[PDB]
Amino acid sequence: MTLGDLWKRRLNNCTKEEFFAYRRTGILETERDKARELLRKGETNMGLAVSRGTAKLAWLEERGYVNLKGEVVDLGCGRGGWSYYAASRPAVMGVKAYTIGGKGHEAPKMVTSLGWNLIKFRAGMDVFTMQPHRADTVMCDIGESSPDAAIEGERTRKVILLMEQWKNRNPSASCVFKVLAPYRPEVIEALHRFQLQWGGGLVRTPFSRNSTHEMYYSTAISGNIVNSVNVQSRKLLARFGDQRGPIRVPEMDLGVGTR
Ligand SMILES: Nc1nc2c(ncn2[C@@H]2O[C@H](COP(=O)(O)OP(=O)(O)OP(=O)(O)O)[C@@H](O)[C@H]2O)c(=O)[nH]1
Ligand SMILES: C[S@@+](CC[C@H](N)C(=O)[O-])C[C@H]1O[C@@H](n2cnc3c(N)ncnc32)[C@H](O)[C@@H]1O
Ligand SMILES: [Mn+2]
Repeated sequence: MTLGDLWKRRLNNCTKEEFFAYRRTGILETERDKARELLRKGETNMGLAVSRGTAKLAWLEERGYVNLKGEVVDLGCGRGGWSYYAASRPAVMGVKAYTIGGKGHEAPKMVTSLGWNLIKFRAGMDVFTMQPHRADTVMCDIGESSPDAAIEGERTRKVILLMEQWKNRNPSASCVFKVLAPYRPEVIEALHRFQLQWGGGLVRTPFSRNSTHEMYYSTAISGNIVNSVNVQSRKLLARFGDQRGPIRVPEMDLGVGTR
């Protein structure tokens, strides 16, 4: 059992009040009041983030932790927050975005955020059924939380394997992907082998709730994986009992227009 495995167990043994107190204490949270209102009105002419995923990728890019460039693929794009962010970036030439949900909350949201015209959204697609094609940047934000740590670990290994397949197709592609359960030994071993073939490292974004151990792997950074993970498991464990609330910050506005 790792530090992260104990974090999972303490999280599962929270009452409902304790869970809600814990999940957002000390994290950054974008104020989505205007974004949510426009989305629920059906306004399409807006650059505000279509999801909270947009600020996570923005944070990684503004820190210099990812290279978003060329032909971009978004594997598991959901509402499209990463797709829209990427399509707004200068070095990005096009985005092919794929997601399984065909309608509802997790289908792509269609807005005029800057560079929207460079995005091709393919809903109803399972990316594990897809043969990799050419890409300069591969992004993947897939990994569904589960109370079972072993299930989180396997979901994470499936994403690492998918990234290996796209990297075999595109050996010099920049990669950025969610690592849902980096605390599992089987994930660390798969991720260390990825790191030893392709380079890269693991980071925690400050917008991630404490109710998930997710970290983001990028080929553009470096650092010891086990040390990065241990630091974050310790922090997640420390935050149990922490009573500071979330820290509200402005939501991303990428502006509107074609590129
Ligand atoms: N103790 C406790 N743990 C929970 C509860 N709900 C979820 N969890 C745990 O916390 C994890 C996070 O699940 P999520 O629902 O994705 O967390 P969230 O921060 O609420 O985000 P949303 O799903 O968007 O609402 C789950 O895998 C469980 O391990 C709960 O009601 N009580
Ligand atoms: C965490 S969301 C990504 C959000 C996105 N980065 C954003 O900023 O809005 C991950 C998405 O992947 C989708 N997904 C999970 N498994 C998938 C699969 N096998 N194929 C395609 N999409 C998948 C889920 O429906 C979910 O909408
Ligand atoms: Mn929940």
